[PDB]
Amino acid sequence: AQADIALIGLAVMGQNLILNMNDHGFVVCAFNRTVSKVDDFLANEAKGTKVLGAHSLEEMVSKLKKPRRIILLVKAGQAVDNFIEKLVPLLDIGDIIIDGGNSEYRDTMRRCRDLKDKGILFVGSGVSGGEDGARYGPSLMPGGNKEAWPHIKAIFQGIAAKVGTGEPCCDWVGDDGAGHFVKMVHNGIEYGDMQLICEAYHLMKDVLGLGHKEMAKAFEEWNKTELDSFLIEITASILKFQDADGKHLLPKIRDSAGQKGTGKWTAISALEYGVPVTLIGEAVFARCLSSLKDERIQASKKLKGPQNIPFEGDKKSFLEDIRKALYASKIISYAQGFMLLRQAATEFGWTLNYGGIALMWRGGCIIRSVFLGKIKDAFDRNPGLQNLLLDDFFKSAVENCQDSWRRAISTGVQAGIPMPCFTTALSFYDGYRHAMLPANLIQAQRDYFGAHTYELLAKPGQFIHTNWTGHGG
Amino acid sequence: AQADIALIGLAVMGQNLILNMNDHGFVVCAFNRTVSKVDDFLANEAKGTKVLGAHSLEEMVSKLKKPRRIILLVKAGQAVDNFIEKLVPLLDIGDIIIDGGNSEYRDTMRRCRDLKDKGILFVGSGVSGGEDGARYGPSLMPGGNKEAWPHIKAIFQGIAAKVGTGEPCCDWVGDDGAGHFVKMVHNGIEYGDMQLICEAYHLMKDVLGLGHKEMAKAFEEWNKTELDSFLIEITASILKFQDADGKHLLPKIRDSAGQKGTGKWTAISALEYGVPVTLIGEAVFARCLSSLKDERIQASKKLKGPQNIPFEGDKKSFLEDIRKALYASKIISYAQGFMLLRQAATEFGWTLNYGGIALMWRGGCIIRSVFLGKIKDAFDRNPGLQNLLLDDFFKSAVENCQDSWRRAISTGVQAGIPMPCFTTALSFYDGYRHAMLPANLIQAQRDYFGAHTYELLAKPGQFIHTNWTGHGG
Ligand SMILES: NC(=O)C1=CN([C@@H]2O[C@H](COP(=O)(O)OP(=O)(O)OC[C@H]3O[C@@H](n4cnc5c(N)ncnc54)[C@H](OP(=O)(O)O)[C@@H]3O)[C@@H](O)[C@H]2O)C=CC1
Ligand SMILES: NC(=O)C1=CN([C@@H]2O[C@H](COP(=O)(O)OP(=O)(O)OC[C@H]3O[C@@H](n4cnc5c(N)ncnc54)[C@H](OP(=O)(O)O)[C@@H]3O)[C@@H](O)[C@H]2O)C=CC1
Repeated sequence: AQADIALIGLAVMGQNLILNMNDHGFVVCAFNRTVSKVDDFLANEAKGTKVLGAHSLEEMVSKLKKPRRIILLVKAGQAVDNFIEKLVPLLDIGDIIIDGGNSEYRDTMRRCRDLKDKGILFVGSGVSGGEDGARYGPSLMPGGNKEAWPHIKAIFQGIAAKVGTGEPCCDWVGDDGAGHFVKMVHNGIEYGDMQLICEAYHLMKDVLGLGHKEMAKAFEEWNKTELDSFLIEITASILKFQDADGKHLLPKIRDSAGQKGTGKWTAISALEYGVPVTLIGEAVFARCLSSLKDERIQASKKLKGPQNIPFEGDKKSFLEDIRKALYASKIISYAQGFMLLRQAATEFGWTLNYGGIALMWRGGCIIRSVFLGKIKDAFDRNPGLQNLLLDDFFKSAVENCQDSWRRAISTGVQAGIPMPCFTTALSFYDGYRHAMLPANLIQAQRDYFGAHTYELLAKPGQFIHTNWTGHGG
Repeated sequence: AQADIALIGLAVMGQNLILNMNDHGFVVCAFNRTVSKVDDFLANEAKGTKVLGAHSLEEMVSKLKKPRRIILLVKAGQAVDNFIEKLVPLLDIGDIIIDGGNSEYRDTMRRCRDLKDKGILFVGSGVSGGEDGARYGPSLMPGGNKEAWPHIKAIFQGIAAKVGTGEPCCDWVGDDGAGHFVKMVHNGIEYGDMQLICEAYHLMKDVLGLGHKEMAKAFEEWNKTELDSFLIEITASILKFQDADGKHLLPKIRDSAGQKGTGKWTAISALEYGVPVTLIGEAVFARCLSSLKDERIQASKKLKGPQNIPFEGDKKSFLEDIRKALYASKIISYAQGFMLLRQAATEFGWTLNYGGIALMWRGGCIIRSVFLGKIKDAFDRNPGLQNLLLDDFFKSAVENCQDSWRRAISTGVQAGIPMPCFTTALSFYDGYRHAMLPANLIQAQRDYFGAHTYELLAKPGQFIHTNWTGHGG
């Protein structure tokens, strides 16, 4: 009794969350497996604060006020499990472990269940924002065992980022893996937004022949419109940045996009649970494509492009078309993301508050934007909205953009600019608007070669198998 | 000693394979868990053949010539495992179990390994073709423990379908899950081909306003060109088919496409192992989209489409454009499929013979086509080809189609026809041809908000982190 909460894991993320925590008047006891790290932090970044250190897992446990509350901000995987094993013998029934690492929603569920019967309340939380966010106000997404929530509410919401009306970008997400499932869908969406920005970049660079200087200006103009977001803002900075030598740094960087795995999971989840989250799929795959750098070098030497027609038209107009095409496509993957969230909710029995989640992504996290605010009051006005595209704001915004959107894509297609995400968003949009789709032909084929049966348009329910093979032979 | 091989599982697929087997002069002993089924078959379909029945798993084992060879054509999952458990006590070291069900490549690997140390040779085989194929010549894809192969080679290749020069559409695929991994990639590709056919159907139906009668004729014309395939052929039949009442049956069928899961796995595998198999992804997702039937009904009432511009142009030309767009897109997903096959080969240590696999899909299976022949001699001429698009035939075929292809997609886009697969194939094509892609901007963003480091275009290898945040603050 003295420390309010413990944090294990002293890399920059843990470090900054403890300082953030301390600034809101919480005594935190630090610990790390390379114990020397605890000293180093106490004498350096945490010198002159109220944070205590522990040199043994056992004395860390000793410092805590009951219910003991300890946070793991350790590498996801095995590491988290090891710590749980060691922690459980020392803790009392009713104690709380939070895993803040980017964990697998399934590993979280398992752990949550497992700890319930040993009387230990487990919460898996998504943390977003990076070092900066960690330090002044991260976005936090806690889920797991709801009994832990009243014991941690004050800390998490206190250090959480705050939206303009002072609400925290943190609230209870739901049971077991919910917080960790929300965290990864956030990253899926993050991948999506980035690829969309790249596509817009690629069209103004190759079709419009803009230099990085003008392209930064155009993004900066765009950040004053509906597109106002952290990502459009940093993109304008990146395009302007000049290296030591005076020339722009971005053209020097190698185009193989890495990925630490979370985006991958969103798209795999959609595939497992049957949700058309096509834009995040294309975004993950566009990263896979860029990894085949040497292969694209070799392919560029021999695969021919379209005939070169120079762009004739008003650059200012096309620039505006690219803006609206980005915006409509962004609306589309957010509609795909929240329908994945709805399906997962249905699969695992979570009562998700989608306006709540919108608010949690409104600040702190990388995808923060004014856009998320508009999503929040769509679900406020109607919490049972099946799909974002049916809310009048989005239905109006997309309707309003579609001319430009189709123009932007036709030009790209003729010019040979790769647009994975612009094209899936439009395909999906046109797919979803259609009451009748050619899917009935798939059914006919499936029934024909594999006898799989089909149902009629009127009288859904009965499955028929036609004998196509011969009908008069 | 008397029967050459046993088959367990007497649904139509097992039934027909046993008759096929018997016709090639192999004595087969049948067995099934609802043992009554064995009698029913012996007195009915198998009456007057040489197939023996067994009424106990033990007497089935007794009838077999050593090395005992038994085939499971049972529902994939638990069922297969149950049978293995029961079989292993009765078998001798050196005996062979083949699982012909549509199994998980991972379950196959596990089983293959597991049985090795108990001295039982396991082979997992993919079987394709349906009832018809099962009866006269299926496509067969055996993998697992290579020691079983000489003992089953004669039967499998004997009942296998034969290509015009008499080679069997069956040869050893590789170790453990290989045969079962090839089987599922085949289905992935199958999903792909079907969605492409639907898209072509949708454009001639809505943009060209063709009736099902002309559309069948156009497909029938197309089946005489490079597009010559089983699927284009049955599609022409389906479009012509008239119901009892005299009107076309296809417009009566409900557009929710089912899926038994295999297509799903191909796309999940690509995501796990980092391969841009975008067309099969879009195809699986297009099935997911059609399942939201009631939702599309509700969306059709409120999401607006493009302005209605009537199609003005020559129908004959556009029809030809749709043909070439289908063909180029098909080339693209086959290039994506064989690069997935190459990566899996690299992941699990399989020495795959891609021309061999091309030959196995040349007859028997649903995707059979003249196209697969062209793929086979691409890999014959060069077995180490990294990607099909670099082979001069395909490089020429795509170059030759791209005008039409871009025309077809621009028209679709303006008209509002959903084209998931036509657009990913083009996106990917334009993606892969480009030596330099906007992926370097992702890297800049990743380094900026998450410190993730990046490497330079010249000097690959060194990872740099720039401090973007402030460069003079
Ligand atoms: N995508 C998004 O929206 C966002 C993602 N995130 C990510 O969350 C991540 C948090 O992890 P990070 O802090 O970088 O840590 P790392 O994954 O680098 O792991 C190092 C830390 O975990 C500990 N650790 C490592 N291995 C073990 C082990 N085997 N056993 C016990 N402890 C272990 C280390 O202790 P020791 O030093 O003793 O080894 C150290 O404290 C960040 O990378 C951040 O980018 C954050 C914000 C946003
Ligand atoms: N996509 C492609 O390219 C192709 C896919 N395939 C597919 O492969 C499939 C083969 O399976 P199919 O023959 O239809 O069989 P089913 O999946 O319908 O299973 C029924 C058969 O398996 C047995 N079985 C069921 N449950 C068990 C159990 N619990 N324990 C033991 N045995 C069990 C049944 O025996 P009992 O009657 O005693 O229950 C019966 O023999 C076909 O559906 C076919 O479409 C084939 C060609 C191509």
